[PDB]
Amino acid sequence: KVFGRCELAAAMKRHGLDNYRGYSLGNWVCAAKFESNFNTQATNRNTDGSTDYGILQINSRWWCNDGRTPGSRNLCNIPCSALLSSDITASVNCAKKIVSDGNGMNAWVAWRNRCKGTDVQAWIRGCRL
Ligand SMILES: [Cl-]
Ligand code: NA
Repeated sequence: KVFGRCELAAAMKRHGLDNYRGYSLGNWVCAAKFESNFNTQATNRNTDGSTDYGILQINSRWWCNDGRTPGSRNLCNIPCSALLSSDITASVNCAKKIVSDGNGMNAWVAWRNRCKGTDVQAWIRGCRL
């Protein structure tokens, strides 16, 4: 599913991401925009053989099991395919664990390079939340 900007903002808010670990909603929407272009079905292979999945591009090296990333962890205890669902619940629950991991949202390269320090509130402007 390809979310609309405000549709995703509302879904994320409902799932408790607004201000989760101190990150306002705009940060999460911005991260999703640049990581997957709001597409829940996005996948991208990494050079180490792991693959990023879903709207937040969660990595199989540590957070989910895809059966093809030797010596990887499954810290979120879910098959990576669960992260591609039109229902973002799994992605959000796993993202909460990732952002609590110690490096905050810096875990998302696109957030660090394209959202961090920018006017992230603009990502939720105009939305009825
Ligand atoms: Cl932090
Ligand atoms: Na894994």
